[PDB]
Amino acid sequence: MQVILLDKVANLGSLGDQVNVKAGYARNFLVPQGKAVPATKKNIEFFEARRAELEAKLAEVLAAANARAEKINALETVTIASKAGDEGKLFGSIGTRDIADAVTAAGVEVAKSEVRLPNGVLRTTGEHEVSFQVHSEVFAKVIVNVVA
RNA sequence: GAAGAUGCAGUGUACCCGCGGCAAGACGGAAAGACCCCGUGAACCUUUACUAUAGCUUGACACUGAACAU
Ligand SMILES: [K+]
Ligand SMILES: [K+]
Ligand SMILES: [K+]
Ligand SMILES: [K+]
Ligand SMILES: [Mg+2]
Ligand SMILES: [Mg+2]
Ligand SMILES: [Mg+2]
Ligand SMILES: [Mg+2]
Ligand SMILES: [Mg+2]
Ligand SMILES: [Mg+2]
Repeated sequence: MQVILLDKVANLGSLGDQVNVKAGYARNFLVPQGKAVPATKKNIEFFEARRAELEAKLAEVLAAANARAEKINALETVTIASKAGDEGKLFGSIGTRDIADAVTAAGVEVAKSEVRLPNGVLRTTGEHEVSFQVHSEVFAKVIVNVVA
């Protein structure tokens, strides 16, 4: 399948390219996500005349991602509370939904999809390092404090 | 004598007709022998008979994509 990339897609190419992908890749991911469109005469010529304004829509989104990230980096540490045993080990756990709400209430608004807990959910009291991904290339960070 | 005769030949016996009884024969009545054979007949059953086939199972392609390592 021939498609026209509407953004930077890693391992594929940059905005405006014309690449041959497997049909399933385009059908179930690139096109529904908005990352590409089928390379039909119209699209090709329309995207050719309509290009530099998308290049300005991308840099607007990339900067907006840079601005929200600096705010997340500005919260530094966010404390979360729960119940635990005496050995500090939680009975339940701490996932994305409640880390996101914690950062939301602490100021910066983050969705659960942006949280990236590397070592899974948090199941012990103390301080852990979680990461945030607000853009496909930028990456924020936050120290999370878990107390009983 | 189609080979076990009321009906043919020879011969013997025998007036015509009921009724109560008995079953030796009319190869008695009943059912186009079920046994046996035959038909290039039938059915259902069996199986390492033949040919197929549901099912079960194998791989290729499609629905079906992204990275990295070897
Ligand atoms: K006579
Ligand atoms: K009799
Ligand atoms: K035959
Ligand atoms: K039968
Ligand atoms: Mg005689
Ligand atoms: Mg009498
Ligand atoms: Mg009697
Ligand atoms: Mg008889
Ligand atoms: Mg007969
Ligand atoms: Mg037969």
